[PDB]
Amino acid sequence: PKPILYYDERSPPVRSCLMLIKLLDIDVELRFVNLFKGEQFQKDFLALNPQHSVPTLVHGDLVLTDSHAILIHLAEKFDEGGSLWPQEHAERMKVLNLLLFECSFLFRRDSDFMSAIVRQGFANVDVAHHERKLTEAYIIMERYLENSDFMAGPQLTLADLSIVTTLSTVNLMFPLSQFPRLRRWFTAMQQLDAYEANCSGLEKLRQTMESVGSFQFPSSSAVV
Amino acid sequence: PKPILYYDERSPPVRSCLMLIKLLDIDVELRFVNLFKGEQFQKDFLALNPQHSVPTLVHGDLVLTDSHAILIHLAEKFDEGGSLWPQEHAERMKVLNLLLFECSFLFRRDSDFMSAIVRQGFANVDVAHHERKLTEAYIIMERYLENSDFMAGPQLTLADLSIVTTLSTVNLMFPLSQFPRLRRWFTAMQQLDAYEANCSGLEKLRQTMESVGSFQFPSS
Ligand SMILES: CC1(C)CC(=O)C(SC[C@H](NC(=O)CC[C@H](N)C(=O)O)C(=O)NCC(=O)O)C(=O)C1
Ligand SMILES: CC1(C)CC(=O)C(SC[C@H](NC(=O)CC[C@H](N)C(=O)O)C(=O)NCC(=O)O)C(=O)C1
Repeated sequence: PKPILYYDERSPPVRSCLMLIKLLDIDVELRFVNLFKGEQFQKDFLALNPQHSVPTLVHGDLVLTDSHAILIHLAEKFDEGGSLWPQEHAERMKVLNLLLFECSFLFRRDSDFMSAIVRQGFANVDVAHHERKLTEAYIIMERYLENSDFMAGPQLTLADLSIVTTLSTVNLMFPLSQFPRLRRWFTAMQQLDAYEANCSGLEKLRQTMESVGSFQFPSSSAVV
Repeated sequence: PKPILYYDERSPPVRSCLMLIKLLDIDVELRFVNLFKGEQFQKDFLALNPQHSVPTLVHGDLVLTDSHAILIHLAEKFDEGGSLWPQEHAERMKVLNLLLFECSFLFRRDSDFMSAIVRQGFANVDVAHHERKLTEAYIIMERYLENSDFMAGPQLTLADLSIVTTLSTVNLMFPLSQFPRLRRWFTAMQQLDAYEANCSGLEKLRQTMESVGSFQFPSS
């Protein structure tokens, strides 16, 4: 039975799942949930996922409500024995650790910045505060990449897919000029065919945020 | 060599690891990092974990910087064939999904509330706003418990360990009186021998928060 993905492509964690789906050529039914219209509070969706969040995957009787679980599940099912979710324990733990960095640190900070803009309007956000928090994330990722060309090791893993969608979102606002390894990695990611799955949603998010927040991102910032 | 855990027992994600260490009889070397003194920014610790967070586990050459990775790693190395981290794919994914709920939703919201107290003082926190956000988490967990005695199924898993430490922390402020499944589950968790590993740190957090936030929890 084909997996069903409830999605809003503006969302970075949704885009990571879209990227994996494209990378592994997985047949998935897409069901759109417009977050800015509050459709995630529809009684049926709420009953499916009380966290009212996307992505949400329905695959048979399995209901997953977090991009990182979805990434791992899809890797184990459509890339069984593969290197995206490595077979060797230490390597798999490294990937898991970076998936969790994306959730706990990078996404948390980007979400709190972007959500502030949605709630308060850009002109009323302490942008310098968020610049510091997100620059700190850039410095961390630069440190990770000083040892390897991918986030969790020498090969592409789920961690790269998870991190690149949020990094691309942070970089709508904050430039990467001071971060040579991060620039190299991001450019490499942009060369993947799977990266196309990031584009529509990133641009939609850009346009949506500028509308709701009443501002423009500096065009010079985004690496393209 | 044996695992080294950098820890501050006030931290909910530290306490889940302490619970697992007790549950599985794991021999670990503990190293205290006092977050309220900013010791997580000490040069050597920062070099080890640029996220300046606890728990951090060093196990040989493996450095883990997230409690959920630590729980999974320790279960895989020290509890092969156990039920805490089920080997059947669907069951494992359910546990993983709940671990990620704890990280992404429950802990995020509790951390935001508690940090607001630290930074603003309790008297200056929008408590109603946080009560709404955290009560929402209670509601969600009440739902998760509808078909089973534990968070991820009929048996105790890593998910319960991760969730109970944060839930016990939210419960410093907000009672479980309206949530019968959740209150039943929390009472059951408190009966586990391993839950003793949560006690010291929870109380230390209560005391630290009340001092730093210039207030007293209702539960105090
Ligand atoms: C403005 C912005 C960027 C704020 C956001 O946080 C997002 S992402 C959409 C959000 N999804 C999650 O929070 C899932 C995070 C999990 N850790 C994961 O799946 O990895 C969401 O569904 N929000 C809806 C809601 O909370 O009501 C965004 O898209 C907009
Ligand atoms: C005031 C309070 C409750 C705020 C907190 O957030 C904590 S928990 C300590 C914190 N640890 C993490 O943020 C790890 C979260 C990961 N997702 C995980 O391991 O599961 C921490 O180290 N903070 C220090 C810092 O950020 O500088 C707490 O203890 C105090």
